[PDB]
Parts: sequence; structure tokens; C-alpha cells
Amino acid sequence: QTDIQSYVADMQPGWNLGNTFDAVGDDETAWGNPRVTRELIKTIADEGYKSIRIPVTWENQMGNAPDYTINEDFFSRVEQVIDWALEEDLYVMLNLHHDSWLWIYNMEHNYDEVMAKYTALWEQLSERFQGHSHKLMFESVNEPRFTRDWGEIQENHHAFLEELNTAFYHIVRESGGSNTERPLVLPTLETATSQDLLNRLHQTMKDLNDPNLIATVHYYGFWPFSVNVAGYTRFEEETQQDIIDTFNRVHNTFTANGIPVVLGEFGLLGFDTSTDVIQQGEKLKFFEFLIHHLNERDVTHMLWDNGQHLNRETYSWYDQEFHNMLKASWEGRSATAESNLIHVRDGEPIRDQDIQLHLHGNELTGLQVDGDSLALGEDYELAGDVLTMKADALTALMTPGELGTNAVITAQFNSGADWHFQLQNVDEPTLENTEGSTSNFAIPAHFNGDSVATMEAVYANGEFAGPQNWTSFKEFGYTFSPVYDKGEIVITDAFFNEVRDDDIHLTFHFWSGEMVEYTLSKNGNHVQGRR
Amino acid sequence: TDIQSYVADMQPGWNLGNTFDAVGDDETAWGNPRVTRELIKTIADEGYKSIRIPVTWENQMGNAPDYTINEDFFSRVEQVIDWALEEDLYVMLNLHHDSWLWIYNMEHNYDEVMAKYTALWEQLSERFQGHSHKLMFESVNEPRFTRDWGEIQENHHAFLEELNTAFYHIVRESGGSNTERPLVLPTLETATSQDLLNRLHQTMKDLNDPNLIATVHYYGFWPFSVNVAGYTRFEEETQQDIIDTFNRVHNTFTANGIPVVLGEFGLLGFDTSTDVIQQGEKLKFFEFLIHHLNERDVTHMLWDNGQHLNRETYSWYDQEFHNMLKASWEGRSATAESNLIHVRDGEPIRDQDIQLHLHGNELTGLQVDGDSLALGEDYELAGDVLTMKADALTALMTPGELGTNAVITAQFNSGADWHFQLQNVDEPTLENTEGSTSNFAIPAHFNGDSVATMEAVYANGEFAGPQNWTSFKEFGYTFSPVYDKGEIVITDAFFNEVRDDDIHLTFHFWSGEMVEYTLSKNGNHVQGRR
Repeated sequence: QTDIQSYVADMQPGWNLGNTFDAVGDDETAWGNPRVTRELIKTIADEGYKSIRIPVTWENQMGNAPDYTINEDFFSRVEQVIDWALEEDLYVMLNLHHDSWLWIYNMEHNYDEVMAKYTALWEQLSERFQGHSHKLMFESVNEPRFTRDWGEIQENHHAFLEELNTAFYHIVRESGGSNTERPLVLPTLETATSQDLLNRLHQTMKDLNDPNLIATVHYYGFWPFSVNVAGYTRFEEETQQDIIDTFNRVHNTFTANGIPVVLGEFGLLGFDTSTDVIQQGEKLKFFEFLIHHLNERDVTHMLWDNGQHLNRETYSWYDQEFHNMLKASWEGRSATAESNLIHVRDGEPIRDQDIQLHLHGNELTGLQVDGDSLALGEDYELAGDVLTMKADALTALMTPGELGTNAVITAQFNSGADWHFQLQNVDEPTLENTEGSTSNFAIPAHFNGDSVATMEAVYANGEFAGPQNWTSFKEFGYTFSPVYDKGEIVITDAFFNEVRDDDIHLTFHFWSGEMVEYTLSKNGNHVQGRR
Repeated sequence: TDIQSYVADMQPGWNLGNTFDAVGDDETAWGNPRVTRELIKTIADEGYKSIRIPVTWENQMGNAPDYTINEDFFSRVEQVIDWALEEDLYVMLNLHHDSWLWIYNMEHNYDEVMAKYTALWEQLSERFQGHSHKLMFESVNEPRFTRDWGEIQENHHAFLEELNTAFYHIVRESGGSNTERPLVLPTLETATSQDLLNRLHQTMKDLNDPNLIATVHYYGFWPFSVNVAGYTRFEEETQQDIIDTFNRVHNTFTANGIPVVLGEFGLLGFDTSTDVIQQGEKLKFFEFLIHHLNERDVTHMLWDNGQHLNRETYSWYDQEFHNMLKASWEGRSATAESNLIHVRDGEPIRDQDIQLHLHGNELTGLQVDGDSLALGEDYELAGDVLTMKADALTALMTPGELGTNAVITAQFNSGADWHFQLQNVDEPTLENTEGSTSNFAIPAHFNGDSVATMEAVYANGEFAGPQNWTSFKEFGYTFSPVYDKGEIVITDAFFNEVRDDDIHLTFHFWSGEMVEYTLSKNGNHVQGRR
């Protein structure tokens, strides 16, 4: 192995301090996160991460021509956080972030200004961090883009991005000192992962003829699964194949020829709305699959955390199950199941229930409820990889009448993370009539322990209604959102803004399998809903 | 004839909207107070001689097979109608928003919809059996039915004819004062195209009744009515739409002895606010429109959801509007190229020309705060070009104070007085901003000016925003200038239909000037720069 591949490999795994210094505002707190504490970096270190990415947006602390001097207090705060990260023996990756689209976008029609502010910025940076360790790396530009004359992308953009990469490179290398051997991270265009882009970054990197370069890509999952659109509610073969093809191209083009790859940002696109857009078990399966294949192709990954995943005020993970699956996927594969839920109707006699496992190379060793192992034979059976909860066990663990999560059955294995089943006592969900404006329309609902997976919207003639007209399945969150603590289903203003004055048939898909029908009557700014 | 004397004697009409017609538990669900008898008294003494009472009954109808109406809501409708005829007004009673609430579903729920229909008009005719004959029944408001492949189709015409005939025969069979009770029947969607008018024509000719009235609605040429596609002016396409529309109504119905009640009119855009259309252009539209309505004996009823007369003051929110309306009841009023005269604070003041449109009348003087001003020394008139003299404007204005300095009232031998707003304007200025799509507002210094429309183009020249087929915004729904807070908001609806890119906006001001602005959208965040 080469020295640079041991470097990138020593970064694994990585974490993004997102929506902080990268926020487009007057300071790092414009987008809701608190100012960086020395405790934050320390916990990020003690949770198993060995590299941290610090994205920064610089436009709103830059001066005017020709110096564009960075404001010293913002600069010194960035520098302070980096210093802390290096006290914690972490790798630090520093970039210019949202400046990408803020002004660098504008290079075809503002070339000398964009490269004046660019050159000046990386001069200040390189001079500032000259005497720093080699565990500080420079990343040229986050997800670069340029102005569409005829559309994205052709011709101009590759040239522009190459000129940015080589200018940045030559600045840092000409700074000397620790910047001579300092690794430099360079991106594909929009950090995308298609073959042409990969071959242009490849030819730029050969062009620069440097041993200490690193290739970057971003990935937020197969688009429709990542945002819960077009019915892709489960983590099925299409997402998996997208992962496999994407990182097989990345691996063949970069890792296989000795240039290491940092997947500098990964996640699910839908988490820009909420982590509730993807169902829990399918999220876990997605992340386990992804981290498995990335490990198999020596791709060092850095999770994008804008503040939604670790509570930067408690310093603990908002969803421990998620982080447990991540930190198991660092070491190896974890067993999963067809679902993380077990459904049991409150009205039916309780029967033995089968559950398909996904051993992923591992073996089952027991099941626990509230920390206590369960009874072999009397509580559960295992036939190959089909696990069966016995009737008496579910009857004991459940409460007649109490709808919702009655218990959690924990499947333990010889290796990997525990898989947790939510034992749901459910009835058939029912809706109610309502009437209101497009601006505040909510269907009163009785979820009865169930869970909404997706919603379709078709006109009474069968045409696909609502936004993203090419499919019947609307997008989660942006067009509708189930609010369980307030017992209703919201229909958003964005949905009604793309529907004609007509009657709308909606068909709510629940994770129990059931489906509820509802009809809306749309005229202007008023809508009535009936069962 | 008795029927044409009836319909002609209704002129003019007024709609009691967003009241009993609101889809809710009672008349106030959509923000209006409960009807006062002072309300209708005032509506009568403002010169109107007919009132339209739209009512939606769905949420106070019982269950099969009676579908009985709730007695207190019923007693409230009857109370309002009785009152309206104490003021010697004409009343037209209709089925309102039920149109789309359940009547829509006629192809797939025939016997239920006509069961509720028959029951409803039975309650109706039985309740008002012994009432005066200047109370009218209107069958169904703007009828529509479910699109199989779209509007309009074969099925819809049949359906509407069946409702018309069922209602007709129900009231006719009720007897009493309902025997010569006049009946108001609508074309489908109250639209004004030839084929539809001829379907209603054969419908009434089929029904062979002397006491029938044809109703249609009209809310103006679509793009001007909602301020889209750059139609900021009241120019001839709008006017030609008026002329063609009511030439068809007059040829097909009035000329053949059946009178037409335009039971609801306005401009569609006021469903947002009366501020989407410029004041003077609104006035010209209404004067033109009412002029032709009178010329073809079309009895008008204004659509007032509470937006035109303040039902709390019992006075008109915009007196200029109502003054122009009821002056056009009697005849045409002179209009002008513009409602305001612009003069920049920094340049020396000049004589200013302003084109009038003497719609058959002559100017007799001008007024500032009720006082006539000197002829010759302050203003000249050459043919139809009026000229404000420099000294008059210099005296009437204050250097530095931008905005409305004075109002010049043009008096004429006939018609409404026209009021010009004397605006001292500077070049409007914008500032940089940063924010989310959900609440994005550009800090603005209007400097006395007024935004007419907005353009949105991507840096490649493609039309951005909703209704991508034109560069010109829809007013209100995509952007709104709020002068009281000195900013220009861009709504969630606009950003929800634009790609992550740079958008060039071009603000059109009524002074003629145009200021440019650029947005950079990425996800749910947008950058604004001058």
C-alpha cells in the first residue's frame, strides 16, 4: 500500500460538521446550530470517528477587491476548531463550501472576479495553516457547478473545474512548508459519480502528477428511495444496484489505480426534510449495505451531519439504533430483516408469526425482551433464516386494547449490530371528514398503531395529480406529512399548488400493508375531504 | 314584456357573498360577520335594486331520504330574503358551492345527487310558496361534473339539462306564487362560448316558459384579471373579450326575447386582493364593461365576498371604485391613459401632458381639495390632451417628500369624476438579502413608485417560475410588494417551481422604470443581490 492510501485509510471513518461554518449567514449559527464547543469535537472523537470534515462558507466574511481578507474572528474560530480536531488526533478536511454556487458558479460570465476571490481565499488559507500537521488536508471546492447556458453539463464546466483545481493546487504547493506534502482533495463535477466525470478528474489528477492527491465523491442514495417518491418505500434491489454500480465505477477508476477515494459526504437525501421520511428498518438496511460495499472497495466515508443526527447540546445521538448500526458496519456486516416491525391485529386471535431474516454472513444466538433472554422453543423457533415468534410469547408480551408499540424483540447475533423488532398492536386505520384552506388542510386520523409509508394522488379520471406529475406516488414530507402526536395527516400548500380544481382520490399506503382511501374536492383555495 | 320589465327592473344587482354560501357550520366560517338588516338597508340605499343571495346547504342538510334543512339556518335565509324585499329589492336564490361539493359527482352518483337535488328544491319551493314574485330561483351555481377525458363533454350538457328540467318541474308543480315565479337558469360553468349558450337556448326553448331568465358569469380576460403575462394595462384585448362575449350573449339570448342576468362579475384576481390590478386600469375596465352591459341591456350583479363594502362600517372600502361603478350605471365616464402623473424629485419641473379618453363627455374644471384651480395659468386643454403647467406642479409638490403629494380631480359635464394621484418619485432601490424559501423578502425603497409586474428568467433565458410559458409573473401568488413594511416578498409557491439555479428578476414599475435583481437558489436557501 502507498503512503497516501494509508492516510485515507487511516481517516476511516469520517464525520461532517455540517450547517455550521458552511451556513450562508453572518456566522456559523445562521442555520440553527450552536457555536462549536470543544466538547463537540471530543465526543466526535470518542464515538469512533478518526476524521472530521469542516465545511465553511466564506462569502459573508470576505472583504473587497483585491485582498478579500477573511474576517479575523471567523478565521480564528475555524482555525480553533481545526486545532482542537488535531489535538484529538483526527484528520481534518477543510473546504470552501457553499461558495460553490454563491459566486464560483458565475465563472463563464465573471471569470477574473471568481478566480481573484478564489486565489485570494486559498492564499489566506494556505498561509494560515502553513505550519500545521499533515492530518490537515485542503479540499478545493464543494460540489462545484457552473451556469447553465443550454443545461447541465458540457464543455465549459470541465475546463472551469480543472482550472480551479490546478490553480488551487499550484497555490498550495507554492506556499511551501507543510503545504508541499499536504494532501489535497479534489472533486468530480458536482461530486457526481458518472464515468465521464470520473475520467476528467482522473486526467486532471494525472496532469498534476502528484503522489499526495485524494479523489472526492458524494452520494445520497438512489434518488426516489432517498426522498420517498414513486412508491420506492422499501430498500429493494434498485437502490442496492445503484450503490454497486456507482462504487464499482469509483473503485475501477480511482482506487484500483492507486488514487484513494474519500466519500466526503453521504446520507439519505430525504433527511433534508426529516429522518422520518425513510422508514426506520429500511434506513438501517440501506446504511448497512452501503457501508459494507464501501468497506469492500476501500472507500473512506464521511457522514453528513447538519445537526440532525447527534444532539450537539446533549452530545448523544438522536437515534442510537442508527448510530449503533453505523458503528457495527464499520467493523463488519450486521444481520437485518424484511422489516423492523411485527404487526399483530388487536381483534384477531394471536397466532405464531414468521419473520424473514437477512443473516448477511452471521448467525443468530438469541432474542431478548427488556434485557432478558427469551425461551427457546416456547417463545421462538428458527428454521434456516426464518424466525418464528410463538403465539404464547406474543400473547404474553402484548396488551389487548393497547395500540402501538407493545414491546421490542431484540435479535442478537454472533457478529454485528442487534436487530430490534417493534411489536406493533394495530387496528385498521380510519380517517375523518374535514374542510379547510389549502394553506391549512389536515385530515384527522386514527393511526391505531400503524404507520404511513407513502401517498398517491390521482384525479377521478385516473390521471396522476399533484407534483412530480410523472408518478402516482407523491413525495413524503413535501406534499404530505403524518403527525402522529396530533393525530392528523397534513396536506401541504405545495401539493395543492399543483392540482387542478377537481376531485382528488388519495390512497394512503401503511407499513402494515393496509390501504385507506380518501377523496378531496378542490376548488380555488378551499378543499373539503370525505372518507 | 313582463319578464323583460322584471329583469330590467332588477338593475343593478349585488352579491351577498362568502356568507350563507360559505362551506362551514354557518355564514361566518369564511370571515364575514352574520348578516345585519342594516347591511341590506344600506345595500338598498346605495342604489342597488336587486340582491343575489348565494347559499351552500351541504353542511346543514340531513340524511336520506328527507335531507331536511336545519331549521335555524333555514329561518336565517328566510329572514334575510324577507328583509331584502322590505327594501323593495329583487332576490335571486341559488344553489352555490354545492356545485363542486357533490353535484359534480353526477356521472357516478346519479340517483343520490338528484335525490338531494329534488329534496332541496322541494324544501325551497315549499318554504317560499307564499312570497312575493320578485323573489327568483336560480337552479345551480356554475355547474360542473367529473372529467372523464376533460371539459367539456357530451355527458355534461345532458346532466345540466336534466337538473334544469327537474328543478323547473318541481317549482312549477309546487303551485301558488311559484306558478308564475320566474326561474333563472345557467349555462354550464356560467361560461360565455357559443356552443354552451345554444345548449341553454334549446333548454329554455324546450321548457317553453315565459318566466325564464338566462344567467352567466364573467370575471374578465384571464391574464388581465389576475395580472399575468405582462398584461398590466387595460388594453384592447381585454376590451375585445368584453365585446365578443356580450355580443354573443346578446345575439343568442336577448335578441330572441330572453333576458340575460350577469349574476356575478368582477376580475378574478381580486380573490387575492384588489391590489393585484392597478386602480386606474381597474376603473377603466369596469367603466368599459358596465357601458357595454348597459348597451346590451345586461343586468349586472357585482360579486362582493366582503372585499368591496366593509360590512362593519357599512361604507365602501374604495369609494372611488363605487363612485365609478354607479356613475357607469347612468352612463359613460371619461378615463385617461393613467391614474397618476409622475415627476422626479431631482429634476426641474416641466409642463406635463396627459392623454384623456372623452367617452362622449367634456371636461369642465379641476379640483384640488375641493377647490377649482386657475385655467391657463395652471392647466391647458388641447383637443383631448390635458397639460399641467410647471408652476402648478411646483406649487403642488414638496421637494424630497416622495409619494402622493396631491390629487387632481378632473370634473366633466357627465360621468364620474376622475381623480389623478400626483406622484413624486425617485428611482426605486433594492438591497441584498439572504434567507429561506419559506419567508424570502427583498428589502426595498419604493421611493414613491409602484410595482406593476415581475419577470423571472434563468441565466440562460428560459422562463422561470410557475406558468413557465411566459417571463411575466402572476401578481400576488408568486410575489407581493408590501409597502407598509418596505419589502418585496417572494412566496413559497414561486420557489417550489424553480430549479436550483440563478434567476434574473425584472421588476416593472408603473412609472416606466425597471430594476433588476438576481436570486441564487440552492435547495431551500436563496441569495439575493442587486
